[PDB]
Amino acid sequence: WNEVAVILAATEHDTMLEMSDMQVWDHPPIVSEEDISGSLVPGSKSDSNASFLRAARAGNLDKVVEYLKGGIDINTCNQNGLNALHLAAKEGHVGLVQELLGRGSSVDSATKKGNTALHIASLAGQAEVVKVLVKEGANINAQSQNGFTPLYMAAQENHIDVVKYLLENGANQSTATEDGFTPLAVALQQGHNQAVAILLENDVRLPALHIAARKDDTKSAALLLQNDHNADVQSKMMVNRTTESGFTPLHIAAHYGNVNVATLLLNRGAAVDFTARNGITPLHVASKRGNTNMVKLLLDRGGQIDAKTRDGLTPLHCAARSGHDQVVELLLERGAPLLARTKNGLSPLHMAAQGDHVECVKHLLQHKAPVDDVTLDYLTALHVAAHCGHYRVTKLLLDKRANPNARALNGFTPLHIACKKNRIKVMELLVKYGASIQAITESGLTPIHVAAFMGHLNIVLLLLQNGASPDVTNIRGETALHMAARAGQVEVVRCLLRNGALVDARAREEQTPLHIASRLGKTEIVQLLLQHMAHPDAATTNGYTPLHISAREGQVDVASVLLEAGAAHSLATKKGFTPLHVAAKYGSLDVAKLLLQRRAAADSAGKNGLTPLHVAAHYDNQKVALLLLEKGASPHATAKNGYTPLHIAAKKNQMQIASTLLNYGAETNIVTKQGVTPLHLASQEGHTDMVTLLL
Repeated sequence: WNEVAVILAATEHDTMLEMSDMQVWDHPPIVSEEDISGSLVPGSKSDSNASFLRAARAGNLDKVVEYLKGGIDINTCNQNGLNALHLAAKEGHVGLVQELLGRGSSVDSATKKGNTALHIASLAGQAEVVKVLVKEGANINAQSQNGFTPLYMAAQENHIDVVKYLLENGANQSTATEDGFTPLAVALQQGHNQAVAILLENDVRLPALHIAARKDDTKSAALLLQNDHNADVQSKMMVNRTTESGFTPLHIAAHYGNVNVATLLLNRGAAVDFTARNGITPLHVASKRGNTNMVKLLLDRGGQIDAKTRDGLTPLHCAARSGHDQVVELLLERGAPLLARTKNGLSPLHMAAQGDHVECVKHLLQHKAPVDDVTLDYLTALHVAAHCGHYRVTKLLLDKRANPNARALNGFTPLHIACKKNRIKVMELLVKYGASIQAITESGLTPIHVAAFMGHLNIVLLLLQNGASPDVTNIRGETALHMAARAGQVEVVRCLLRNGALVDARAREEQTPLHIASRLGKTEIVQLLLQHMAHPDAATTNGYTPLHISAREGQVDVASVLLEAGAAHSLATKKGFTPLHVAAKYGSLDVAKLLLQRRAAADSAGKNGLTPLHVAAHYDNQKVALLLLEKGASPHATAKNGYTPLHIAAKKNQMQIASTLLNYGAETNIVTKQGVTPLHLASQEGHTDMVTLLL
């Protein structure tokens, strides 16, 4: 059958995803001001509209009004949609803006990017242009493209007076962008304490607190937490309110190692062990990221040193997996459970070995961890270091007296595993430290079995050069050559044959590798085995030679290489069947033709007296029966039953095959030993069209 189920990554996947969900997702956007070209190209108003816009940017109200009287539409814009009022408002020309307003320019005209004149002036920091526009009736809460407001633009660039003015005129602090950010958010993102203090001075607060947790802004964090009261329910407090990802401010500060803002939050009542997602605590985040002092503060403030995620990761697990040997040492000195286990039984040592972190293994074994502590499937840390090909941790583990022959759950030894994953470095190292070259699993696979079946040619080479006999058998009786042929690894088969492998080794059913190569159609491997003195007439227990198998499975090319190599063309099995009988049994038509072209007897007979025509008559094989009749098979031959193939076709209701038989001169008035004719069988079985077709 299949040997793939007989021969750990899906085990690693779950805790790997639970350590992947310890990430924090996001910065507020920054506005970029518009670009101005001034080119003439923009129907005879081209050079005039263009020179007019140039005059508006340069700030010359003389040539601008003189141009306006020359009959140029005031709502004239360039490629991007910029008005004379936009160009004037960006540059602080207060007079040009006043005259442009009186001359008839619209206040709330927006470019292609949706910025009104008030937008442009706010981002640029023209306090007086803003005063003119606000007093003239401009929409102070105008949302540009993506929803930015002038208050947002001023707060982003720390234009303080613009912010004080827009707040005095009543600008909405709450109006957020398309993704949810307010002026306070970007003011915190840029590090403008002045702005932040001003916007917080009059009347939103929570996402600002999360940004302050990322930014280590203790000033703004202390400012945001003055209206929140130390209630008896920590969940209601603003210091413990979460993002959309379930993370609290303390979780975030733990992610960025921000010790100061974390101390502030904890002093304002931030709860130290609030879980997010599948049980992730701030200790888990700080530990995964290696933030040593964050871990120190969290433990000092009553953090659970042994808290488990859903699958069982403790903070020491996370720190060990990530190679944060300082957090590992701190956690260990504070008394972390050295042998806490995940749901599949992994110790922190298994994680540290899984990430090739030598220093974490050194500190873990220093604190008396058992070097051969096993998982639930009995995988030592050396097993994991071998599965990952990590050379350094394998060297250290072996140097600290880890057993290189440790048997795993299925009998697998670190050498077996390093051989299944093609780790030449780790395999050679394990052998140096005493791994048994020819140790077997519970299913009897040596390392050369595993490497040969998996096609790792260099490993097969190294094992063969180290003294691995390729003729060790598994519980199915198969040597490395059998499985190397079952999987189709041609180069490995050549390497085994060239290095003394038995060509015709017998397994269960006394079958050689040639039988398996014929069953699976491995044509090139049939060639390779035959070339190395494989007897092509080798028979199994039921009597099949490789020719019989090609006749059963329909492999025509294999039958070709076999017959050209001298395979006996009409050999008997236990039931006395020749390859032609088998071809007539399984409908292999081409193999039957190729068989007959090679001097195969058209009507060979077994112990029972049957001919391939009888067989084809039984199994309702029309084309092969026809090919036999054409090649010279008699339809009047009998068996031990006195049966012609016409009796057989008559009993089992073979309409077409009996048609071919009668058309080829099949005797109808033929009797058996017990006085039976095909009319008696045809009538007894209950076939109408049959008995009709006889007469």
